[PDB]
Amino acid sequence: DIVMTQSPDSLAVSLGERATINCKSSQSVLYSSNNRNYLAWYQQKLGQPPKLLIYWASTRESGVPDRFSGSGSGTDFTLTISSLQAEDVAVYYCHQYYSHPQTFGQGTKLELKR
Amino acid sequence: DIVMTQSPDSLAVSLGERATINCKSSQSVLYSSNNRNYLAWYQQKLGQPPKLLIYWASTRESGVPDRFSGSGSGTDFTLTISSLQAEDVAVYYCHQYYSHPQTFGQGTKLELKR
Repeated sequence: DIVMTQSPDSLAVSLGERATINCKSSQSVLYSSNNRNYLAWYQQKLGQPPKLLIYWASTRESGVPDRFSGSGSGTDFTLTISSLQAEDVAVYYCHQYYSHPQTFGQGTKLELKR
Repeated sequence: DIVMTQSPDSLAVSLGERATINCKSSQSVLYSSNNRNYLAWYQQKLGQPPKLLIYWASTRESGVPDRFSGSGSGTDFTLTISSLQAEDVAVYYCHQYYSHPQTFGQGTKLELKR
């Protein structure tokens, strides 16, 4: 079973500042044949369902703004929020769908500096 | 955009009793070519990440017990928990990955009768 480890676990940044969320897989999820990364990022706001943000490690879902950027490969990946807005406060999860079971990280809680 | 509507929104059953969770799509997610349903069910326990339970509408993920049963097709689907355990208390989400954006339901909160 591939293990998804995110860092940091939580983070507090000022409005309009940049946030960086790491995620490492215990095994490569880059597929040799198609050379595609089976890696997704989801956003979950409080009392709400998850929302798909990024897949194949770097593709934005429809309706997802450009301030959200997915990067990296194989075992190492990063979500960058370039200019943090208040509506971006939430829990962000990485997710691999390379093999079963398809596991998630424990989440990174991103909050506004008080 | 396909809309995923779950019912009931919440539900309280006694231990060892059966729970049934519906989910309707505003559009068919059965794929004509392969005749496969692009429908998933996730379980989210409190303060924890989501966990994939069922995909292609009726396949259990590895490590998922048989008391969890996915059924239905096209626009109409059901998760049945046959004999409710305390560790099954949580929020259950349906999810379509037929087209982008890949949307979720608002969740069904399942709790033990007090």
